[PDB]
Amino acid sequence: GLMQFTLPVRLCKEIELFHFDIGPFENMWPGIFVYMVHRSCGTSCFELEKLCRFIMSVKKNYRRVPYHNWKHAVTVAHCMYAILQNNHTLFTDLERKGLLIACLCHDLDHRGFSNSYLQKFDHPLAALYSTSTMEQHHFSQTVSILQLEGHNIFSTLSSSEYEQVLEIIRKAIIATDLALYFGNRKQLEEMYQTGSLNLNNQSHRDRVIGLMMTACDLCSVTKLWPVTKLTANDIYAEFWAEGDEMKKLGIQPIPMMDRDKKDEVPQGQLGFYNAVAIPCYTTLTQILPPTEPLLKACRDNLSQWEKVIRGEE
Ligand SMILES: Cn1ncc(C(=O)N2CCC2)c1C(=O)Nc1ccc2sc(N3CCOCC3)nc2c1
Ligand SMILES: [Mg+2]
Ligand SMILES: [Zn+2]
Repeated sequence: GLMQFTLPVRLCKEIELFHFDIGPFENMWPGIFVYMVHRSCGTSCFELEKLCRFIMSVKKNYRRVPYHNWKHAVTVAHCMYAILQNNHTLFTDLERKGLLIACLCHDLDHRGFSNSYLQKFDHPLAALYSTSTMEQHHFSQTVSILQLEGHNIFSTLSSSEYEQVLEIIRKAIIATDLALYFGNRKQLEEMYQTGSLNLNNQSHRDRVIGLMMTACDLCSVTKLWPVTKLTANDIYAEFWAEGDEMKKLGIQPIPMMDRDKKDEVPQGQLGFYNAVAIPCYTTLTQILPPTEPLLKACRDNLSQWEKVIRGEE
């Protein structure tokens, strides 16, 4: 009850900022996550013993892949923490509980391959889940860990509150399918501009939580340039491995995943910032003005990629 987590001063201060990097010390990541739950939710939200045991089972079920790993899980949870802390009164008690857990679980048991690759490989998961293949797997894995003895961190919720939180977590994990992002943001754009956006409309909240999930999931592009640049290496290491596997199935991969087109990476980052990142943080800032630092950091990084193309780095 009276057992807080406390971080060193530099971390205590920087963790509140959107651009915080959780650092290379893996053994501190669980404590950083519990710290965020305690300040975002309260020290009473979860039984500490059950929470710690849930965190270590989730960690164990992330794989040693270059990007879709345990560090990504905690990084995406920190961005959600930052959004929630800067928008105190906009979110219910169940949403704060659900969304930090959703972010930690959103890529559970990722193998470093896209939905496309599973479908062309004809992976068993592509027969079990025809769309959002990995995302339905990630939610399924989340429910599994929640049902290990001693792992039900939601045990003190009523039957109906329990169903609401698992429903929040399910929609939040499905929304990390970037194929669903484009249409979700277009709808949010129209609703905001025609003034029909209503946060008491549950279907509207769902859309806004979906955009938050895309924003947290892409947060590599909102860090300081040195973090953004070194994370891009991890991202492309997965993409190029998938490219290699596409070639092994007798399929030329898209350029994004072809390691023979390393030269085109800076221009590929431009298209991605313009087509996905900038629009994502723009619409998010319109709906949640205090998330403007994410849009500002994204724009800074776009400018850094333009400088790479111009040979200034
Ligand atoms: C930065 N970032 N963060 C998340 C993601 C992301 O897509 N997701 C899916 C799981 C993570 C990305 C990212 O870089 N995405 C991205 C998208 C289109 C193209 S086209 C291209 N080039 C083609 C031409 O040749 C060079 C590269 N490179 C890219 C890179
Ligand atoms: Mg994912
Ligand atoms: Zn992710």
